[PDB]
Amino acid sequence: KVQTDPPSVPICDLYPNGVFPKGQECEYPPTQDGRTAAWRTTSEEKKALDQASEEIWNDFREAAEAHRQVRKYVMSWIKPGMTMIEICEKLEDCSRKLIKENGLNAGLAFPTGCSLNNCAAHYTPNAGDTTVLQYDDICKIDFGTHISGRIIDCAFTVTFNPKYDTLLKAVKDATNTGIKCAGIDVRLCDVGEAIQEVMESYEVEIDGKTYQVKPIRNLNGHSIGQYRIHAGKTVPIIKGGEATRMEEGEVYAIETFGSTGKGVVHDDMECSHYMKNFDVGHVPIRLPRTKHLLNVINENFGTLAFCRRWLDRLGESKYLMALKNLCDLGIVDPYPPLCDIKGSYTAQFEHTILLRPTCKEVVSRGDDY
Ligand SMILES: O=C(O)c1c(NS(=O)(=O)c2ccccc2)ccc2c1CCCC2
Ligand SMILES: [Mn+2]
Ligand SMILES: [Mn+2]
Repeated sequence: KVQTDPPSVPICDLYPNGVFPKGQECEYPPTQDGRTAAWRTTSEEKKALDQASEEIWNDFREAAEAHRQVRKYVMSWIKPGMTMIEICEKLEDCSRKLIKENGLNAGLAFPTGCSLNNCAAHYTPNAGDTTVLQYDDICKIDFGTHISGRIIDCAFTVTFNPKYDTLLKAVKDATNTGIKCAGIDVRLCDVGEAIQEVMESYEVEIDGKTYQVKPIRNLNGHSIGQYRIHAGKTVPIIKGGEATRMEEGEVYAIETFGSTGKGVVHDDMECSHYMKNFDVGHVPIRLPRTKHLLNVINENFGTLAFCRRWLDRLGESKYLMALKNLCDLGIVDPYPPLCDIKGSYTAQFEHTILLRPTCKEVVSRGDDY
């Protein structure tokens, strides 16, 4: 009934009623004709629709409460001096328990991203990484949870030196502006346009030098499908236009990235993230090690992302060759770290939002951000 100091009680065991707490519920922003949505709030049909998908939203909520209670715990102990591995393992151990891990029914949506400084996304330590968090590092903690495939992609930036304060603020504000500007019938390009107006209205000072915060042009937000971290649509982050419009009932990961470098990321360092291609079908394989690894991936991760450590813990050993095979065969896709130029700094803020018929829900919102 009550959560223990160091979190240990599944979110499921904390709410005996089976109903989980909603996120921040906003009213879809108007348009040119000031077209308010004070009607969707209680329209008769839009209310029935929402009630129809009620169990889905509830799943997203059970996953968001896991995320909120885990990141809250991480913010109390993450300190420079700890290795990137100890950090991720302490974060995932807790996350496995609150979400009440259970095969594909409930678990960790993707690996724990702790991309450092100029690296903005997709870096997680591999066995052997001796990297230690430093007082001057700007670490992006990006991890996800899920219940029955309903994914919560939510992230924040951690720092210990205040010289980054105003940078985090630029990006946190850009992220919120994106969340606030999003909604049914809103064109992606417009969301990107705005996120950039705000983002670039900030300018910071770091170690004597001064920069105008830049959105990482080739990074962005995305729509979220069941067991599919990237459903299909994308949220710009800059003057990009895409060619689409957000629709009713969609789930989006709103995230923005700010940088002091070029505002462009590139594949860098060693690969840790991997994910079975959703579109790819059943391919027959006779090669032993490859066949067995693919079985492990289907059994433990489905089309959800994973990392080398997650293979290690399952007892898998010497599997890089088999992994490269699945990658070459196009069955598995590698997701390397995305880093901007050396010396630059980068920050991120992400939230998962539900575009429900009656109102817009920032399901992953919390006391913190
Ligand atoms: O970060 C993600 O949400 C993500 C993704 N989505 S994305 O292509 O929109 C993207 C967004 C931000 C940074 C990099 C990629 C696509 C594939 C993957 C991820 C995270 C885990 C690894 C696989
Ligand atoms: Mn993320
Ligand atoms: Mn994301």
